[PDB]
Amino acid sequence: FVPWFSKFLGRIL
Repeated sequence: FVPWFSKFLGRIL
């Protein structure tokens, strides 16, 4: 799976 939505969010937080 590619959850890009959980890969960018760590940096956005």
